[PDB]
Amino acid sequence: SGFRKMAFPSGKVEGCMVQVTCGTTTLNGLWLDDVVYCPRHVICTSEDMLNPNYEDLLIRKSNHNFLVQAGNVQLRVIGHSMQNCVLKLKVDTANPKTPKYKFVRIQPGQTFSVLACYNGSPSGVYQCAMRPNFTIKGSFLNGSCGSVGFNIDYDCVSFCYMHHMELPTGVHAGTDLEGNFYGPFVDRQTAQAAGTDTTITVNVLAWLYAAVINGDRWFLNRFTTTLNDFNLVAMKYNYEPLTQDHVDILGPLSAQTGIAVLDMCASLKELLQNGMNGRTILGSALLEDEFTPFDVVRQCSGVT
Amino acid sequence: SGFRKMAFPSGKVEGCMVQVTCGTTTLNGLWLDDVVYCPRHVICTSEDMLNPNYEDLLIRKSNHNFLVQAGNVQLRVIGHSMQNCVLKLKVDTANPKTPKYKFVRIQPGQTFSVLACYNGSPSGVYQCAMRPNFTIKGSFLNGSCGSVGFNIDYDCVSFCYMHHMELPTGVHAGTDLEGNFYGPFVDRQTAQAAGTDTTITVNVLAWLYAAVINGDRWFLNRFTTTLNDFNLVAMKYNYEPLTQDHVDILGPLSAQTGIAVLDMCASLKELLQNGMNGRTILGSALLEDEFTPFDVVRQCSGVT
Ligand SMILES: *CC(=O)NNC(=O)c1cc2c(s1)CCCC2
Ligand SMILES: *CC(=O)NNC(=O)c1cc2c(s1)CCCC2
Repeated sequence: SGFRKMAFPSGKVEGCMVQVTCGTTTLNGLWLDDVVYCPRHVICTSEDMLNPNYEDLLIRKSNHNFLVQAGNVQLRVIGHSMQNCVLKLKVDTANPKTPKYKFVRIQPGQTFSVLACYNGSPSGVYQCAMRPNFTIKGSFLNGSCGSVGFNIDYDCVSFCYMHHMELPTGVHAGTDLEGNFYGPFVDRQTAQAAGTDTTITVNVLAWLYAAVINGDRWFLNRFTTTLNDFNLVAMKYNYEPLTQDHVDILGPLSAQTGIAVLDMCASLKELLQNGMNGRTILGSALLEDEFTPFDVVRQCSGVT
Repeated sequence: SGFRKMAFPSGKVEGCMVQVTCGTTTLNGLWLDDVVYCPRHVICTSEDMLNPNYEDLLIRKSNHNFLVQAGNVQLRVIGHSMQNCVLKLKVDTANPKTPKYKFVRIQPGQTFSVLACYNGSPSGVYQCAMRPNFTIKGSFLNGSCGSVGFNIDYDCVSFCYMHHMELPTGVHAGTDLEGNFYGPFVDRQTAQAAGTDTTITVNVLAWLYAAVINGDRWFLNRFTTTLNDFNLVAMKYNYEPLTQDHVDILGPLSAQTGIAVLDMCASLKELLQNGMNGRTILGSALLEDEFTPFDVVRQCSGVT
């Protein structure tokens, strides 16, 4: 029993973090096989950040300008290329700690673990979601860029995020491991406003299921509703619209708890309309939307 | 910017988790040097849990009854002994992944990372506090016993918790790595009620400092108070009494933010008396008490 915002074990990723230094800019890189992946803005001065021409900046850089340190051992760079907003540094040594891995571009609402790093050294691990406005609500200081988000399926690490940006509102933007930004964000010091941060409705319902499973049931009511009725209420409260897909994904939690998805929707509807009245659900005073249905099954069934 | 419930990287501990099986009971052990540490109730049947005589139960067990598997490789047990509520299994192989480590018994209010494990395999990592009633609010399923709580100071893992028990209220009890229970709990299937779960006042103030640093300041007020006045309000709300020690520990956060501890106390007092009025602080609708002042400094200064 008990339900916790749980990250994946970070060991497999700890073994991949290196320090990349280009002139006086240092940040984190990801060493997989004989490639080190890092934010292309490693080649920039903070001066450069205002309107950088990465193609032109990169012409001035050679393999030997890219200082890659793995713990205390320097890697030899035999190749460099820019893919979207990441650099790939070919090194002469395969990372002996390369786990089985994939690069996956995630959908908004999907959750992942971040290994926050500074100077290629891990400081901590926390769980995130890709917000519907393609920001993440991270914990990132200067030097944190190149820290990666990931999922683990048994022994395979799926890398989904590399950290690049803080927006002036203190939220986080970055890329998949192909260096394509989530959302409309660019690696440039400019006016970039986040859109509406909407609640991930399907994740809230998942977390309502997790609560019932762990004995928090005060919010279960006598009512039901319909997808269309529920969605009218969701619109009003800047909740994502709930689809039949979301209902299907909640099927197993529905089945295990014996509470129909649309009944749980009617519970959520009442919580939106009436608030929590100073009560709590799994030790939270607001509706948690950063557990997926997959996350709830996993944590409730002890998948390793 | 951004503030997150952050665990330590779990890699150094992942390398220490093994599976211990005694007859038909399996749980997790901690392999450090040539010793595997595990809950002594590994020797019990669930029948046994009602009123176990561990000394008598253990007389019936030999080294070869303790099946220790490290990933997929069996360790040879050359010795076993009971220290308080843990077993120490001497194995013929030093764990090659033994990090620098210590066993430390923590104080209530102190925070640590849990690597939740099943069958000696990591499933996840989350941050905890030792509650003032010596419970932790964990996420633990059957087979999770032997999962450990820890802190990391640069390269040294201080093990502070081994998981043993769920109380009938779904909260968690366990031991330091000498096998002494935190609080009055025994490894026995019996009436064990937790005492008052009081709020860790000094941690809440630390988290109020973390909020100001990260731009959440709506709750900063025009008032101040005194240790004695504040404590009258703390009593009423089942907050731990605030000592001059707590004030001293908050000194650096005080200094960095330029908000005197007693002014922040007067802010906390108003929040207790008036609630949050539907507002949030670092994305939480209640007062978080599972960051220490040390945790806030660390996360705000990017210590690795
Ligand atoms: C993000 C990090 O830890 N290292 N690099 C930086 O500090 C910057 C990244 C960007 C900046 S400054 C300006 C906007 C574009 C990305
Ligand atoms: C805790 C775990 O994952 N493995 N062991 C158990 O399930 C039990 C531990 C205790 C039980 S059952 C009864 C109370 C005493 C501790």
